[PDB]
Amino acid sequence: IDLSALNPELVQAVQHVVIGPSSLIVHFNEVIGRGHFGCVYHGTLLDKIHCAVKSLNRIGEVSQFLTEGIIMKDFSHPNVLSLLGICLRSEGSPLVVLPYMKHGDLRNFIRNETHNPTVKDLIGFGLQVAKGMKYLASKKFVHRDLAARNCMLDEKFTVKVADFGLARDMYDKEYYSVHNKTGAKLPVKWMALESLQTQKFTTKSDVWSFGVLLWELMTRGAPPYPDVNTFDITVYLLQGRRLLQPEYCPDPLYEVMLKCWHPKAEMRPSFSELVSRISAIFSTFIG
Ligand SMILES: COCCOc1cnc2ccc([C@H](C)n3nnc4ccn(-c5cc(C)ns5)c(=O)c43)cc2c1
Repeated sequence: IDLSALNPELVQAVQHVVIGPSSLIVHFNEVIGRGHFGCVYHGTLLDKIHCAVKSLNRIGEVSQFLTEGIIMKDFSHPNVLSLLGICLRSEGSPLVVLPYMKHGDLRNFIRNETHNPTVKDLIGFGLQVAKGMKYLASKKFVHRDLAARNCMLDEKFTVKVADFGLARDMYDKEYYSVHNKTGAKLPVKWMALESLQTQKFTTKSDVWSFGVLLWELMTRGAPPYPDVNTFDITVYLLQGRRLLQPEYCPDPLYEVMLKCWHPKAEMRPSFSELVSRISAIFSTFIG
C-alpha cells in the first residue's frame, strides 16, 4: 500500500478496511460462488465470524481499488450487503471479504422447491430491496445491475442488495449480452429503454430494474421475456409491451411495476415512494 498515492483525507480510513493476513482463514477447498472475475470461498475471520471471500484474479490502480473499498465500507444499511474488508496476499490479487449469506441469492431462493414463501413474504422481499435501494440512491449511488440474482439472503432471511462495488460481477452469464458497438456485457432484460439506447445508467434506470425484480418475485424466479432474444428487447418494448401480471401479483403491485417501467425516466417513482407504496400493499396481507 502506498498511502502517498491516496487522497490525503482517506488515508485514515485504510486501517479500517484492511484485513491482516493472520485475521482471515479462507477455505479455498470448497467453492460457494462462481463469477466472471473470480470465485468466492468460505472464510473464517478472527473477531469467530463466518464470511465469504471473493477472488478477483480471473486489478488496476491499487489506490483506486482501496478507495472503492473505503466508499463501500461507509455504506451501512440492513438491506445493503456490507464490506467487512480487504485482505492483501503477497503472490496474487487482493481478496474481498463479505458477510456470509446463508440462503444464497434471492432468485434461487424463490425458485427453491423446499422453501414456500407466501405472497406476503415475496412482497416483503420486494420491500426490503426497495429499502436497500432507497439507502443507496440517497448516497447518490447507482447500482446498474439490480436483479433478483444480485440480491442475497442471510440466516434471518433478510434481503440485502448485493453485487456492487468490489463485489460486482456477472454471477449468471446467461443474462448478459454483448453490445455491438462497444462490446460491454449488459443485462438487457433488466434495463430501461433509455439505457438500452445510450448505455447511460441512472437511479431512475435502477427503478426500472426494480420493477422487473418485483416481477421475478411474484413469478417465483421465472425468466423475464423468454420468447425474446437479447437486444430485440428494445423493439419488443417499443411495440407497446410490458411484462404481464403474474397470477398472484396484487393489482396495486402490478400498477407499481408499470410505474417503474414508465417511458419517461423522470416520471418513474423514487425508491422512497416505492417503499411507501409497497409497505401499504404489504400491510393488507396476513400470513
Ligand atoms: C452454500 O451457499 C451459501 C451461499 O454462499 C455464499 C454466501 N455468502 C456470499 C456473500 C457474497 C457473495 C458474492 C461476493 N456476491 N456478492 N454479491 C452477490 C450477488 C449475487 N451472487 C450470486 C448470484 C448467483 C446466481 N450465484 S452467486 C453472489 O455471489 C454475490 C457470495 C456468497 C455466497
